[PDB]
Amino acid sequence: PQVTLWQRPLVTIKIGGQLKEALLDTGADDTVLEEMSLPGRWKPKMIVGIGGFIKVRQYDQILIEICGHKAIGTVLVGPTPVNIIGRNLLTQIGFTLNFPQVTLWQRPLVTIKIGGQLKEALLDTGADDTVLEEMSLPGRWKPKMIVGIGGFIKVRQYDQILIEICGHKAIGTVLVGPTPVNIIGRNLLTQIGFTLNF
Ligand SMILES: CC(C)(C)NC(=O)[C@@H]1C[C@@H]2CCCC[C@@H]2CN1C[C@@H](O)[C@H](Cc1ccccc1)NC(=O)[C@H](CC(N)=O)NC(=O)c1ccc2ccccc2n1
Repeated sequence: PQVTLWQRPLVTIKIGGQLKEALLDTGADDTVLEEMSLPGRWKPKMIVGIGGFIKVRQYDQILIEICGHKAIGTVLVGPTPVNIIGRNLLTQIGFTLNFPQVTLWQRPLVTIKIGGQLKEALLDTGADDTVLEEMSLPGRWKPKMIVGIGGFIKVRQYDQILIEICGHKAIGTVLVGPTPVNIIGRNLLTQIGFTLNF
């Protein structure tokens, strides 16, 4: 039941009698889905992430069947370009992040070394790119723009940047911006042999 990050980690979920594809996002606390038909009463919670914010309707004790494994918990519903399975449900259906093994009961944080500085970063199977907080980074970049849930943010795209994550090396592309969390995305994650399990 191993899954690599070379491609986006998508799974089939049965929720509300219907079928959707979703992303397994070790970088999200919460599970959020596109605008779909779910019965019951909800809570007007607001969710936050890069690019800004978005409002969603909170449901509790909703049943969801991910890759044919049942789980019950809080699903959230609002405008998301992607269906996302966050950590609340991953923990339950038993998902582990291996590379020895990181559980999702807490946020998967590692300490990385980049540009001679030490930082704490989030292991995010839900991100295709690696985005770091604003820091001093020598070299040359190009002015790429990127998007999350609450909108979009401008960031500097340095390439060939070297990083030591939890005691392994990887050279690759890093982005630097106004993000509140350091994100280790799937591009560097693939180079250090992280995988998902059941
Ligand atoms: C990094 C980048 C390349 C931009 N990709 C992404 O950001 C993609 C974009 C995708 C398409 C749109 C829908 C979201 C998905 C998943 N995201 C990654 C995805 O992993 C994103 C990573 C992240 C973490 C923390 C803060 C910001 C952003 N997580 C999230 O958006 C989830 C939403 C949720 N769980 O309710 N955010 C959080 O879990 C979360 C946790 C702590 C926080 C503290 C302060 C402020 C915000 C905080 N947000």
